[PDB]
Amino acid sequence: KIEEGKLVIWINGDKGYNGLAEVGKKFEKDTGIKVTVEHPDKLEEKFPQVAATGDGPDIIFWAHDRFGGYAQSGLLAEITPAAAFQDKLYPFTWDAVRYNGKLIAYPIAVEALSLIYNKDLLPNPPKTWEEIPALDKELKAKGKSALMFNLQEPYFTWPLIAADGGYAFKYAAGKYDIKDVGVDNAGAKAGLTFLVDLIKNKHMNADTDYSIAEAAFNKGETAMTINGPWAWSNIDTSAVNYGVTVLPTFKGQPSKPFVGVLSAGINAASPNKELAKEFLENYLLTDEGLEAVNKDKPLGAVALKSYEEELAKDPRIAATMENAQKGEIMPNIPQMSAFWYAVRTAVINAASGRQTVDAALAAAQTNAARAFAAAEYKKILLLKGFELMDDYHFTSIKSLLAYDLGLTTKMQEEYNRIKITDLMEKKFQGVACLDKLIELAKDMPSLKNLVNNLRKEKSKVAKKIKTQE
Ligand SMILES: OC[C@H]1O[C@H](O[C@H]2[C@H](O)[C@@H](O)[C@@H](O)O[C@@H]2CO)[C@H](O)[C@@H](O)[C@@H]1O
Repeated sequence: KIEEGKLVIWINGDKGYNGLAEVGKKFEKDTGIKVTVEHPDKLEEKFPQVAATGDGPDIIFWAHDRFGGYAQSGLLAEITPAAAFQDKLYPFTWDAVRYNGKLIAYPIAVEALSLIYNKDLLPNPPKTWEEIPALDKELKAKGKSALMFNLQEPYFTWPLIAADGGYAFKYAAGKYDIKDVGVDNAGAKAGLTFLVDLIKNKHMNADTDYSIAEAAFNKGETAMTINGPWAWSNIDTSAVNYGVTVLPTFKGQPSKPFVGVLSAGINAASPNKELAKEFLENYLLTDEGLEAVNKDKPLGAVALKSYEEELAKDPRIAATMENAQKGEIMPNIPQMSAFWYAVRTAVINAASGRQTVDAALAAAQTNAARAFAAAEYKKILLLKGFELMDDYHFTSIKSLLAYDLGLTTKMQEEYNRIKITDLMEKKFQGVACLDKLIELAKDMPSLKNLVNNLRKEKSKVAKKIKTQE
């Protein structure tokens, strides 16, 4: 149901989608192929849901960390550029889009967070995180604040969590150990404790989000923010004179941002794969194509060598790359989505006071390190739960799940057992989806045997996890 003879492109709303649309208009004039750029609200999650049914955009843009999961799910076409084209982009950017030996997207640009500071409020910005409480107290006396940044997305807190030792999945001997997670080690706990202490002491508010922090910095209300290159053009438009610099150190160690490569994947369901390749290789990944996007919202350090030679002269790009070199390339492994979910929960719960730092990170550690087992829990839920109950009992469960899963009346009537299994596991990660069905079915007498077996399947998996760990 993707239309043949047209290109639909999805890219996140913080990127230069109007510039990308200009590249699309040029393509349409040359080829007669309409190009429509959209930026739907929850892109990285709408795509895997609609693409799994054969729908969605021809081309999907996101940082490379989500792409290995998309590839494992059969959502992406293999990328096979000629050697001459491969030579046009930096090898480490191709590495970010290589998964299981094959290229699964075109790399576009390299993103890392930097410290952005107001040069008039703060000519000499702090070198350490530890200086920020005293700096905030100074600025509060002048009706200003020291620092505001998005606390709702763990991407922005990760550099501080990683500074003294936190890590996602351990990398050694050229491979990631998806069972060695570094979310609850001493360094991670120290970094998140520092952040939570900033909030407890009223140097930041737990509810600060992207929009609040951007407006506060761009209006001159806060002296510093933490953001990526896409944010610079809105600061240019503002009255604020800003610098982009190395992130503060923590316990004398650099902040370690997770480095993202904005990447463009081709939907395996697209009937326009040849046109998508033409657009990406010969329109976007040219000096003129990247310039059109970059002039809208800066891309960062682009993957195209010819254009990066120009951008590298910008001290904001030098600062981006200095922070990138102190950080780490994100894994692209399929477990990244579950890792980010677990860490998002931990940061939000610790910052808001719903959990201590220790308990929040302990749970995130467990959740991320058991993410490998998510497919097996889903299989148990589908094969030993839903497929073993008649339509009547399935409908009753759908009724009980409707509030939490957002099921309308039509959805309750039409959704099959596979769709419900998928929705449940997204809402109740891993083992929680199986616990949920047990909880709902425990008091239906005709499902007594079904529930008994679900409990044994649940223990059986926990045993295999306890054996393999
Ligand atoms: O916060 C978790 C989130 O982090 C990264 O998302 C970044 C993205 O890479 C940036 O380009 C920009 O859009 O900010 C996002 C954070 O809000 C990961 O790429 C993403 O998968 C993950 O969920």
